[PDB]
Amino acid sequence: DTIFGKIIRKEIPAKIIFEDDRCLAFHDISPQAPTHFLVIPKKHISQISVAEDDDESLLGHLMIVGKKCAADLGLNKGYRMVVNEGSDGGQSVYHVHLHVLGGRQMHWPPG
Amino acid sequence: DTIFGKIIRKEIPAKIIFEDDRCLAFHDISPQAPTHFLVIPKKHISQISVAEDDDESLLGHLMIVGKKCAADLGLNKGYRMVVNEGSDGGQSVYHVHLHVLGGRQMHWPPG
Repeated sequence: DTIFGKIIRKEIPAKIIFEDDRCLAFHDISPQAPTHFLVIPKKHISQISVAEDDDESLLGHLMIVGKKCAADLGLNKGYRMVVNEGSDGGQSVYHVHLHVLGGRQMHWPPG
Repeated sequence: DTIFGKIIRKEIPAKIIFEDDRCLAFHDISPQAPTHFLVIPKKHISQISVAEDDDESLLGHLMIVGKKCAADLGLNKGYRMVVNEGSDGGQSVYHVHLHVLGGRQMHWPPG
């Protein structure tokens, strides 16, 4: 369940930007940029390393939802899409979630 | 097009990791981590903000391939996946590309 499950279950409140039969995009509570949100699959996939080849269209779906919400958020100057795998990736929640950061200049390297 | 085009075209060398009929994975020339390689679409989508809703499985396919290469490359302790959009996003080349970074701990915020 994590907090993700409870949020999707609307058990607990989130700054929901978007929703459809496949995902939930809500604002990241500990933003690392002016605008920071997460686009996550309602379906549980702990980490990208274990995403199946049939999981393919959902991953790209998270990606498209991300690009739509970001434009919705007026992110016309740009943004950075992120997914963190495991320990070195700094994966906090073991449920696949796509980070979207904007509102400012991102730097190289990406952490 | 871009250098990514000529790379796809075999015009200029590249440290190729995997190829199939729709995409190419190869090492980043200026790596930002022990393992830093990219996954790019043969179809020239200039950037994610423009990607057709038809590019959804393709954009998912990138991520799929990516995590596969990360696994073939032995990245079993995690890594980070990145998609830079526009100036704020710090998009170096205007042709959709997915970063995969590992070999070391990735920090938060992600740039």
